[PDB]
Amino acid sequence: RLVQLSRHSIAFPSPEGALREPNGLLALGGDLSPARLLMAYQRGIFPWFSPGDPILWWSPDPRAVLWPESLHISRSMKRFHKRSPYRVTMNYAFGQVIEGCASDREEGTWITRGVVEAYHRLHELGHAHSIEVWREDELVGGMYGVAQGTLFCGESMFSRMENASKTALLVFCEEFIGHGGKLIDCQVLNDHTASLGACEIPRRDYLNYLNQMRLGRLPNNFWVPRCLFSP
Amino acid sequence: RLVQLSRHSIAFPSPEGALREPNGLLALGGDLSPARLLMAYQRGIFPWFSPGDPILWWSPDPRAVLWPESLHISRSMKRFHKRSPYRVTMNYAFGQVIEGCASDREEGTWITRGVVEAYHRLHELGHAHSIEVWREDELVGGMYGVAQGTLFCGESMFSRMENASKTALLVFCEEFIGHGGKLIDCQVLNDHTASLGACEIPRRDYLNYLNQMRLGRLPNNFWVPRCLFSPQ
Ligand SMILES: N[C@@H](Cc1ccccc1)C(=O)O
Ligand SMILES: N[C@@H](Cc1ccccc1)C(=O)O
Repeated sequence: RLVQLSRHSIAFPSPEGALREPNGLLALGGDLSPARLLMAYQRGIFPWFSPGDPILWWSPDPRAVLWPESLHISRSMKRFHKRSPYRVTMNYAFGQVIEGCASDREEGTWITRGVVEAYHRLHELGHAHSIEVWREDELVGGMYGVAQGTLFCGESMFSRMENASKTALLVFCEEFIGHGGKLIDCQVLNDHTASLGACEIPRRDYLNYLNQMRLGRLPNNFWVPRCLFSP
Repeated sequence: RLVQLSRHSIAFPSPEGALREPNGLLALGGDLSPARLLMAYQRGIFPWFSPGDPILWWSPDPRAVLWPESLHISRSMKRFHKRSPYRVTMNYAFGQVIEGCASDREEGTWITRGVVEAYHRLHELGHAHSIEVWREDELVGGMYGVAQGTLFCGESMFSRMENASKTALLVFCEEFIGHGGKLIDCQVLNDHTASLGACEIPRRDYLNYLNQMRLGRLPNNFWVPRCLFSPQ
């Protein structure tokens, strides 16, 4: 079933044809052009591969996801955030945020220069966005992802100061569900993500939700760079 | 006559007071801030000036216009589109379409970094939209403009491959007609646009439509990013 793409076409096979093991392996090759990525996210597919490997495309089953309103903020964290030392912005510094996610040296190692450029382009073309957590004047955390209507595909988050991540995920969610936001894609469920409320659902249901929310919208100025949380 | 705009205000003078030669010259100055720009379109005035010159605002008489249903499509173009090698999307890459137009060099030359940013702001705010034409993984054509209700002001189009721009306009028009679209402003008629079916009407006539149509309303999600036409 595994299909190998080419520059000749930006078309992906159907998600349903993905492999079980590894879970979701749908295709390889192609490029990371704005067009190909938009076509991919539009069909519930996303790129993920380690450096040195050809571009690998996925559509796992089940699919990890997170309902905004179902975010789990610990008792200790609400106390922390009630007196948060951070300020949160939107699309003020996409480059630093994804560089942050790339830096750490864990699941962000896949984010190579090539990946960085590709998503930075999407951010400029207006589809990939970032939330920035600030401590004083320095960036200590944040997250970025690709928007798909009222749906948000979370690519990655990073932190250089205690509770910076959660702060972004926390505030983004309030801002998100307050303006029509309906869903966040986590791709594959892990520990940190689970501890935040991420829950699995069937791929078919995810795709069902996907082309249901991609044609929706949020306020015109929702992604306009601005301040999301400042005491 | 004529009029210098002020950073202070954001108001414009009556289009009817514009010059005859050069046809449309109404005012000069101000800036390209979202507000002033948007107000200009409301009033049937648009900015146009060569790099180096001060901002120039226009409202020509007659005004070039294109009734969507009257878009002329040659028989060989129909043949081609039927087996089209192109993909058409909406608001996938506004920045590239405008940059694509700012390179047409016949006269996309007026489109400076200043103009690109100005229209890019309108796009960020949801007033300026783009229609892209893709050949495989390459952007080979498109068009962008400012939405005015059910009226649509075409700013420019570009083409890097045979019939690329004609399919953009063809696919757009279908989409546009389908959901209430009523008229496309073409500003000043030119050989190409005229062959696609564009025509001239009086400025007072155009303004009339503009006022009626700016109140119009397209589906709530008409402009969200999406594919409009997938090749075969
Ligand atoms: N794959 C990402 C999904 C995600 C990114 C950003 C915000 C929320 C979720 C993760 O595991 O963190
Ligand atoms: N002023 C434009 C009008 C137009 C642009 C794009 C699409 C349709 C019409 C031109 O002739 O370049």
